[PDB]
Amino acid sequence: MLVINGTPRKHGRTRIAASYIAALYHTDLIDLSEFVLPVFNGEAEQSELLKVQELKQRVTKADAIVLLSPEYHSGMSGALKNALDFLSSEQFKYKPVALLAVAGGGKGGINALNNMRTVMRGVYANVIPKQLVLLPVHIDVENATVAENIKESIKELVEELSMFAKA
Amino acid sequence: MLVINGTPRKHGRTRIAASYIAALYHTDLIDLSEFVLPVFNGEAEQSELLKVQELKQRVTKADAIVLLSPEYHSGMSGALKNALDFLSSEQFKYKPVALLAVAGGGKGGINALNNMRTVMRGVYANVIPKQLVLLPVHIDVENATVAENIKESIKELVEELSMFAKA
Ligand SMILES: Cc1cc2nc3c(=O)[nH]c(=O)nc-3n(C[C@H](O)[C@H](O)[C@H](O)COP(=O)(O)O)c2cc1C
Ligand SMILES: Cc1cc2nc3c(=O)[nH]c(=O)nc-3n(C[C@H](O)[C@H](O)[C@H](O)COP(=O)(O)O)c2cc1C
Repeated sequence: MLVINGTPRKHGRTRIAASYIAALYHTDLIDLSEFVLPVFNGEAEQSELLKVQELKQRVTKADAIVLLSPEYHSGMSGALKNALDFLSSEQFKYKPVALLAVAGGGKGGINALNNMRTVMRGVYANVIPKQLVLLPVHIDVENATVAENIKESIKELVEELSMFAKA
Repeated sequence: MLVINGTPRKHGRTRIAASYIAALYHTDLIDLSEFVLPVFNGEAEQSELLKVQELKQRVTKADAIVLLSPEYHSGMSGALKNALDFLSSEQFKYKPVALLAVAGGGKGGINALNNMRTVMRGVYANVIPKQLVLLPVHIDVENATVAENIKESIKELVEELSMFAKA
């Protein structure tokens, strides 16, 4: 299983949630706050950058992917969308994918979730029904972890994902 | 009026569409294929960057914005979304905005437009009802211009935008 943190901010909540999942379920982790890619430009030179080549290899190799992203302006991060722009159905086709969005509060998160789902379908990925929105109340920044109130939801998310990866 | 080209590819169709509009209507132009920003990372140092400050001022002073983007995996480009992530409602609130998507295939464009409208709403922009989709048939790459069949469509889009800007 592969977990991708979609927040470019080293101090972002989404990064906390991503780390929690990867550690707990012994999964692979791509952290976009550390995995700095250039802005896609369609030039062939970019397809020979180690990081881009690595992104393709690890996504193709994952039997299942948990896609995390903060909600920036009612959409997924440009950081994550930029990363996906390097990729195609070549890596995502029939790929079991689970969606999680981290919002600033209220009714945020849905737009980002749908954005990710739409884009995942654009590359012919299999996005499981269960999707999750995390709010600031679900994140513990000082202790660098998620709150107890959301741990059950995340487990349900991962379990549905890995179960669908087998099926 | 400000025209923003959302395609990072110097050889992109969207860039040709954006240049046609900017030249014809004597508008300000931001071209993401030449206007390369860093991947947003939420760090204060980035706000000092000249291009970031320029991006904010130019969008702020614009009486109206023509937002173009290619459909990348059923969404706006990562380059465009990344640029928008540097911005907020402070620059976009009540800003008259027209949406134009450039798809590569028959029934493409709708998903990008949804994504764009949703995002523009997220920053409280005033998106006009009329939106437009350009196909490869509407772009003459060889002559670096748009086909005659679409010139009237583009014209009417700009005109509705000006009208909103005046209101
Ligand atoms: C550029 C930017 C745009 C944001 N837009 C939204 C938004 O549209 N809706 C929302 O609920 N929160 C928004 N937020 C707040 C984020 O949800 C908040 O930072 C949250 O912790 C997830 O982002 P993070 O992983 O970077 O921490 C935005 C934050 C930034 C930096
Ligand atoms: C990364 C990437 C993803 C694309 N995905 C789509 C797609 O989702 N739907 C579509 O109609 N065209 C898609 N295309 C084709 C573009 O629409 C085509 O390149 C078009 O000319 C607009 O992009 P451009 O401005 O870079 O030329 C994609 C192109 C790229 C580079």
